[PDB]
Amino acid sequence: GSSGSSGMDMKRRIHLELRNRTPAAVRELVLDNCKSNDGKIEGLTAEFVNLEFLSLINVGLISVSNLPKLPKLKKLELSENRIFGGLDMLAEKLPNLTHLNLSGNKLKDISTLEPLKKLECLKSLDLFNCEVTNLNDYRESVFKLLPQLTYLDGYDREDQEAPDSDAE
Repeated sequence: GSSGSSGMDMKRRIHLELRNRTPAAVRELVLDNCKSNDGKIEGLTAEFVNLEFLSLINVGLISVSNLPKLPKLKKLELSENRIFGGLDMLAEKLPNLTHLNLSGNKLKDISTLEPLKKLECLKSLDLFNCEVTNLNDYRESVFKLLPQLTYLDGYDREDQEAPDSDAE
């Protein structure tokens, strides 16, 4: 056996976290830098019924469609990926999602964030280095779209930075 790397597959990186417990025993799961099946998820399963945190950063993903239902997942990190929209699949899979980090994505329009209106629980969002952040008054154009949202790019609805002791 050997440690995970930027050449390891997502199903194989999921196996490296499952070496010690069942997927139903996992609260916090990290799958960063692993390889996807051409921008679709390969190994993730609905047995993660107790998962509250998921990280899939710099895996280079393009589509959220292969996500399982995760009824406890409050926090998802999908940064440094190739995703360009389709976030209505997050609204059905993750019905009480509070934190959604989408930095470095191919998000180009406020209309890519439109299906996040469904998630009445969504409290924090990140869009650092996204094309949608080049728009005129973009930060207000996200908050007017998603009136339930409290944080955008680590700052709040009042344009003040998040606390170090909380914001989790």
